[PDB]
Parts: sequence; C-alpha cells; structure tokens
Amino acid sequence: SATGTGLVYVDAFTRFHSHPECPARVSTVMEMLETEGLLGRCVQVEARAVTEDELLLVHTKEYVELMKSTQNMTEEELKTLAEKYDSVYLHPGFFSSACLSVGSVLQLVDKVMTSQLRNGFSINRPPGHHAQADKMNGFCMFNNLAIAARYAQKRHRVQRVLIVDWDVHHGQGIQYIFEEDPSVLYFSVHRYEDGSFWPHLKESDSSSVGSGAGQGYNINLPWNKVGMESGDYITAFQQLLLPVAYEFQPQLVLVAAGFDAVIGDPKGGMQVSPECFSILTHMLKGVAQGRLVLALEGGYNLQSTAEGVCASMRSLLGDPCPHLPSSGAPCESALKSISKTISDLYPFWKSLQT
Ligand SMILES: CC(/C=C/C(=O)NO)=C\[C@@H](C)C(=O)c1ccc(N(C)C)cc1
Ligand SMILES: [N+]
Ligand SMILES: [N+]
Ligand SMILES: [Zn+2]
Repeated sequence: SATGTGLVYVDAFTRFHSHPECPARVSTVMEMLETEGLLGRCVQVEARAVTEDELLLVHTKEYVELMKSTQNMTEEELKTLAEKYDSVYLHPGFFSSACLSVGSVLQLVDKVMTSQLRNGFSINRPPGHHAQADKMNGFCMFNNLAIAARYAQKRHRVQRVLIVDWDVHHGQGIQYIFEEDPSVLYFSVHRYEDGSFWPHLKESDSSSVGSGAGQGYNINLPWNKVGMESGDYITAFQQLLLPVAYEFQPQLVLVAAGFDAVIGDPKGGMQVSPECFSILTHMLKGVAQGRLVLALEGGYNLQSTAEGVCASMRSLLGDPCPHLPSSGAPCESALKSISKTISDLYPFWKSLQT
C-alpha cells in the first residue's frame, strides 16, 4: 500500500513575471500551506528540468527550439514574439521555469506510479493547460499535464489516463493535443457564456467530443451563467464525470487544478467555496486506485487560490471532508449545461444512458 502525499515546489517558480499571473500566486500558496500545518505533512519532492525528448511527446521540434532561443532574446524580441500569441508574456527565465514546471509533474508521476507515494500536488508556475503543440497560449509555454499524461504512458506503461480540468478556463491546449487520442480522456468544466468568455472558442462547447478514434473521449461542460457554486460542480461530477470515469477505468488521474473558480477570484466570476475542491479531490481518489496527481493552473486571487490548494491538499492527505457552506442543490442553468453535455456524449458512454 502506497502512502504519503508529494509536494513539489522550487524557488525558481518565482523567477519570472499589474499582471495577474505573477510569482505571488505560488509564494503565498506555500505560505498558507505551512501556517495551516499541511506542508510539514507532505513528502517534499525535488523538481527537475524536462528533457527535450519528453517535450517532444507533445510539442513540435521547431517549437521547442524557438522556445529555447527565448532565453537569450532581448526584451524587445520577447515583446515581438509574445505579441503573436493569445494572452502571453515572455521573460528571459520563462523557458527555465516552464521546464522545471513540467518536470515537477513528471517527478510526481514517477513517485505515484512506482507506489513510493499515494498521490501528489505540484505548486508550479507557469501553468500549462492552454499550451499547444506549436504555440504559446494563455500564459502557458509547455503543456504540463499533456506531457505528463503521455510520459506516464511511455515510461510507466500506463494504458489510460484521465485528465480533469476544473480551472474556470477551457484547456483547449489539452483538448487539441488528445483530440484523436482515445487513450487519454479529457474532461473540462469551464465558464463559456456561449463563447463570450475567454478563450472565446466554439471548440469549447460540448459539441466537440473528439474526432476519429477519440470521439467520445473529449468532454466539455460549459457554464453559460456566472456565479456557479459547489452544488453545481458536485452535481456535474456525480452525474457526468465519475460515471464516465469508472467506465473508462483510468490508471492515472491528472488534474488541471486551477482555482480561479473559487469565490472572490476577479477572473473566474464563479462562487465555488474552497471546501468544494476537497470534495472533488476526494471523489477522484476513488478512481485509479487513488493514483492522483494535481498541478497548479489558474487562480488570481492570492488567498482564494491558496485556500483552494489547501482544501485540495487535506483530501490528498486523507483528512475528513469539510462542511459545505453552500447548498447541495444545483441551479437550473447548471442542470441545463449538464443535460446538454450528457446528451452530446450519450451514445459513447453506457453509464450516461438512463
Ligand atoms: C489568459 C487568462 C487566464 C487564463 C487562465 O487562468 N487559465 O486557467 C486571462 C486573460 C483573459 C486575462 O485576464 C488577461 C490579462 C491581461 C492580459 N494582458 C495584459 C496582455 C491578457 C489577458
Ligand atoms: N477547465
Ligand atoms: N481525448
Ligand atoms: Zn484559468
């Protein structure tokens, strides 16, 4: 029986930066983890730099070289290149941080799949779930979890990987990468508002269920109203994700754990209590024998994000689930979105058919 919860963090995550995506995100998460006495209960795991071969599992050779050459670029060359991407800034140390950010999750995948640890959480920036095979996007250079997913498949002989994205933003990067791939199931719960919320993509609706052999293995649930709560996410997990999850039977679960959906986040617009992420985390522990790795994505209110991380951490540590301040009943708008997605993937999953 594997035991212990891995925690990867290195000061290098704070060496690149009004802007919402800042080193303050990660530094104050670690501080709240300590003062809550959660940090000392984790097994501290070293970070490592991702190798080129590992990056090439997801990203193109030309893109990797362009990103590597950003190290020596002038702040005007970084200005030029970054302007050709959607919502992306560049920094001389972005490449190093991005490399250590990916490797941090690979470190945790190794420990969980070799049963040295039960589960893990990398407090890493830059985030990844928006990054694509040949381009930067949404403050992401490399796709942390996509790389980790195929890494586990190659190195640790994993057949099926489930990726859960509860960040308020749609991880179109992950969706694009495994679009035709049935070995990796992608689930994304995100604010959409019929395309008026960033990234403003039609591919972010529940209509996109994948293509080819990957049909049915891509699941988007789009909120079309702000102010969603814990009762909405829990109902969404209970009626959609988890039925599919147990039918899918993954051997590793990766979580794009952004916390911009927590109450008080300026960007998300939702009202999800921090304690809700303790429940969602706990649900996912019943899948893949608890083999569960979380990686930081979004979240822009420093205290709310820190609370979300702590709440997720307690469940990783096997602490009792917390009391929920909000109602257990979901709203009508949430039910509409859940119904629509279920209807869109109905013929692909037996468990959805009632
Ligand atoms: C991309 C993103 C977060 C994604 C996320 O968190 N994914 O999980 C937020 C965007 C909309 C944003 O707010 C923004 C702010 C400033 C800016 N520039 C000053 C250029 C460009 C974009
Ligand atoms: N998401
Ligand atoms: N997929
Ligand atoms: Zn986000």
